[PDB]
Amino acid sequence: SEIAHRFNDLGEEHFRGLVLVAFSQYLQQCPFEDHVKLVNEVTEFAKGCVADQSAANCEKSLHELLGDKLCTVASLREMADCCEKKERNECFLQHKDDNPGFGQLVTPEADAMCTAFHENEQRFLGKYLYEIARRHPYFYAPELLYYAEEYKGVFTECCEAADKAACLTPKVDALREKVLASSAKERLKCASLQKFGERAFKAWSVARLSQKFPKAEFAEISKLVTDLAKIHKECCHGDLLECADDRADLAKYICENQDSISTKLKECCGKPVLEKSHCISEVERDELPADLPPLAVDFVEDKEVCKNYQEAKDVFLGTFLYEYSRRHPEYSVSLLLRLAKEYEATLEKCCATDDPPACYAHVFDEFKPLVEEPHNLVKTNCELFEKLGEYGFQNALLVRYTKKVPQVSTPTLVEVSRSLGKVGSKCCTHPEAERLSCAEDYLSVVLNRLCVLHEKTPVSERVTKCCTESLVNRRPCFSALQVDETYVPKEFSAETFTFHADLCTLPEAEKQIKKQSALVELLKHKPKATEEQLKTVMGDFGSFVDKCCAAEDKEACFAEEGPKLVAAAQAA
Repeated sequence: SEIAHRFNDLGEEHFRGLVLVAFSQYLQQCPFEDHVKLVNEVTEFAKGCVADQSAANCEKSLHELLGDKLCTVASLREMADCCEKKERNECFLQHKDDNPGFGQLVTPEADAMCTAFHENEQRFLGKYLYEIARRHPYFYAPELLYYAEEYKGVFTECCEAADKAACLTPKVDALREKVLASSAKERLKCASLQKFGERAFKAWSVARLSQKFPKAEFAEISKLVTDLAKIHKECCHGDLLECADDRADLAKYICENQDSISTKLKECCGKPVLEKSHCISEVERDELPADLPPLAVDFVEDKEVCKNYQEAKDVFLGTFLYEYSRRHPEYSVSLLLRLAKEYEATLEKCCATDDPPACYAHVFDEFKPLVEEPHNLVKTNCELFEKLGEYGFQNALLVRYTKKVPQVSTPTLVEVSRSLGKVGSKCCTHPEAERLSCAEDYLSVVLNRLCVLHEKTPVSERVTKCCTESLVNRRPCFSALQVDETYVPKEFSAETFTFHADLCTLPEAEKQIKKQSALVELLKHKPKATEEQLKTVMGDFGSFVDKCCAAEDKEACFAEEGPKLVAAAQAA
């Protein structure tokens, strides 16, 4: 039996959690109580499979069981369309929503939250899991469990502290930020596996793993990246139980082979399964051995370049990226992979041209301008970030990227531009030796979110091209783009600017979000004449909103001065 095996390996509680996040990812709009009952029934049946491995349905697969369980009340609807199939799993996964119309989480006060957490922390943590996974349907299944344990620790500490609210707000913000980072990074792995292939994913994971553990053998990281590609294959295909079990088994194998990998794993393996898997998942980069010679001896000056590459090209290039990455933790993964593709094409064209050795002796000349452009842009953009701050950074980036692609929906423009602005708060704070890595990897993640949001409703052709071609050339692609002229400017309409009075009661974050959305409409309506007039109008917005909010009128000054500043703004 399958369910009996998973239940033996994963335990009852973790089982309940993984089933709950499964149903919360497949059914995002469904209320919580239904998920409670369904998880209860699933565990109820799994215990029976553990008692008798030959029971009626215990020989069935997981997808058949879960689909059968979902189509009892899920036929109430476009989720009854997949229930007319048996293909059904791929239908369900296709009907996942990357951007669901779910609010950005409502939070009660401190004492009510502590009352709910004390009252029953099972339903409390389960509610947290449901609310997190229902907005992020492509979250790493075990990592969500560990983050749930961190949530448990947060409430356990703050409900016994001096002031529960002051203790609880910044911690909730912290775990929120880390959780959104984990979900943002995981969305790129499922985008590489489902759309770019285990070849591309294996290249990426080989680059990062070689950067993290330079002391390991190439065969070790080859088998390891194979296994990792397997477990992420299962997590991206909705196979959450076998993904969690396989992750636990991988952590076990790594802890049984400490000498063969690194020296930074001594204190990670002395933790519970999820603390172990998180600890390993972000352990600091290891030191480099001493028995390493020059790369040019084996990969440029060597005489076996064409014959060895012709014997096994994927293993050859994998060894190339392995040797290049383990000596450069200061490069981004995308940079290393771009260099690997340039080397691949070089070996593809030189071994057939006039003289192989002579012309592939000039690879470094090709490698010079590829490393320059990233560091140039992290220099320039960290300069701008330090000059303007995070808010002005997001604003200037909104100018740049609205002029880049004016066909994009405004919530996606602002949503991607603010996360773009967070790269200065995240990476420019680090020393310059860890700037390009953090920076470019983060940028490829953000642009990945942009491409998976543009995939739902394509609108611009250039976005389509820069999202379809190469996964690694994604960040450079967007940098090569500039102002678009196929777009015809939008006319100021009776909807683009007349907002409402409740804006005075909303917090500063959403107020700045509205400021930037109106700024996006401003940029779209007239992209050319956009000198200091953008700032001149953007300041008048704040002047009007503040002077009218600070009047305590019963929604009069807003409707009055609303129809004025649309024409006063069109005149500028």
